[PDB]
Amino acid sequence: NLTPLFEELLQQCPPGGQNKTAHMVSAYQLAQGNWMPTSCHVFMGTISARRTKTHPYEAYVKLRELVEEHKMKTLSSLGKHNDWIIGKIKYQGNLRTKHMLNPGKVAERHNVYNKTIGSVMTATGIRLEKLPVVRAQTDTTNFHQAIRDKIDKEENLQTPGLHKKLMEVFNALKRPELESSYDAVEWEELERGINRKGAAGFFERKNIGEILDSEKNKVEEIIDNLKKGRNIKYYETAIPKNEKRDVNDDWTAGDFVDEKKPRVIQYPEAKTRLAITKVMYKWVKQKPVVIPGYEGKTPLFQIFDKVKKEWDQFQNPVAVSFDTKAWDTQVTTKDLELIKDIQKYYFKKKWHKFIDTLTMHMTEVPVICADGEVYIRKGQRGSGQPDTSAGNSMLNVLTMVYAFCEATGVPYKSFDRVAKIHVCGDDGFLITERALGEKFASKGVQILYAAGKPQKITEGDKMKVAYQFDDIEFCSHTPIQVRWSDNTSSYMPGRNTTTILAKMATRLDTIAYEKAVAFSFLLMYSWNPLIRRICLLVLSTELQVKPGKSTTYYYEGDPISAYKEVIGHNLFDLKRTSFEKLAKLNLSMSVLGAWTRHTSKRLLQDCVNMGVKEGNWLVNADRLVSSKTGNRYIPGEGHTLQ
Repeated sequence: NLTPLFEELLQQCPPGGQNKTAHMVSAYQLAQGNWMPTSCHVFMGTISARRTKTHPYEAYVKLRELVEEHKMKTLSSLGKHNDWIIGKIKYQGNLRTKHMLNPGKVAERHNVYNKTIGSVMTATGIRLEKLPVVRAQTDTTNFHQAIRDKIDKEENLQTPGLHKKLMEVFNALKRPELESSYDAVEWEELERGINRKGAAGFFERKNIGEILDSEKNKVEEIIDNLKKGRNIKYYETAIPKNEKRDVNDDWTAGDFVDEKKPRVIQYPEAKTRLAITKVMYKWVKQKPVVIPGYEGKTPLFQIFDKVKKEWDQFQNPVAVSFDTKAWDTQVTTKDLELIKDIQKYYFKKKWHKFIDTLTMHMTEVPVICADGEVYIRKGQRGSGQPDTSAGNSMLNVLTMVYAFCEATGVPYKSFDRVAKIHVCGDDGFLITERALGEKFASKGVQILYAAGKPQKITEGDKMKVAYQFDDIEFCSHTPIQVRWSDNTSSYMPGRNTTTILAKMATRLDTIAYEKAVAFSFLLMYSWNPLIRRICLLVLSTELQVKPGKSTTYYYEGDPISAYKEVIGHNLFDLKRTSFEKLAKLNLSMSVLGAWTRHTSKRLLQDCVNMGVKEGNWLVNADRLVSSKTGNRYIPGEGHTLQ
């Protein structure tokens, strides 16, 4: 017989659940005969069978090949940790990627017009038909090509020994007063500013709020294992821009943040977003600001006021822009390893394992598409990661300081003595003397390729150089200057009049909201009289209704006093808007034909026709309206919130 040799292998065949779905044969009736396996796993002494007339040796012959087959799949590809995603596959994958993995698939918001604000515009002659559309979506056929055109690529060639020279740079701007101090935050500070409707991962069913409401302990798990050193089932989810699941966990300082978003948004599970944030809150939100020149916490109206205070100190100043062609897909793995080392400098000793583990996942990122198509990302930064704004910024300044010093020979220590730098994620610029700025302008497009951050096509391979202050571009705005009553000057954030009217009149699937929008726009665009007069005309409607709260800002009490609180001047005090700069930004209106010759005066007459009746009328907040209407506006106490 052969059973004494069959008991040998049985005490080696892997365990399994005793399944009665078929025939579970004996540890000895195998050597009987005609009982050959079709599966291996033992139920404390059984396997499958087939009644296939096998010889007492043909049984052992087959079974030992399954044990060889099991000791093989168990004990490559798809990462050294991400191997779990193979289970969730069911179909073969059509994505046609040439530079990264693609193992199959898994089982798988219209924008509307503002009633009040839009009606106001049409009444003056503004043709909304001739205005840019600012919320278009995209087809999935177009979406699939977007991944092949932008995302699937081998990590760019970062020059030998570069990430040492980048640490050489960070060593200068390090903050020893904060070294090894950061810690996890309590659930209250994290929850304070959080969007209760944050998007959920592909395998998730509840959103950021419900995760907080019910399974707050499940997030505490992800935090523990990561802090202990265990691999977690890290996945990211990929959706196109303006998809119903493109939702920000934090507050955007303007409608421009969602605008400098890439076509392809990658975000981890909502439970994972909170796990990272309840820990790294001090870095990701950048609660103390550490990356020099990071303006993500700065509000829009002072962004250029703060800068002109530095531009006015250089004997002959110039500015240079960072146009990194699609920055998010330009991040090598040594980069994530660098930001990892940075995060360890300011975080406590207990939390390094959290940083060590999480970074390992962020290098080999498995990303599930909207239709189920799963791909493996060759590094790069997911645009929806918690570390995006924080990490990208630190990466921008370290690269751009390197590129500046490398093109000009200025030591890394002596950088602040010859230049100032401002960034926001990947967008930013850099101010210095005319002499130095030209070197970094020409040699820059080269040195930046060497680092792996390729500039755009540009002109003659020279970076964008701003010679006069008001030619700077930052956060999709440009500096425009206003002159107040008391003859002072101050720069406000400027933009194209069409691009503002487009973003102001549209929604995304409510008079209170219409007013909070008009106030939020007045803080930034009171320099544009066509827009100031619109905002006053909407705010002066239905003064009973308190304003909304879902937009960037809103007001508590009297808006003309809230404006005073944040701008440092009353809207009445706006005496003159810069002559030349207001031409350039109004010009897009005439080329598109969005206004008429009579539009400028017609908007003004409606304000004068409103605030001429005896009393205290909002529209009188305009300097000229009040000027020809005789009255003034006396506002009570008002404040600004978000």
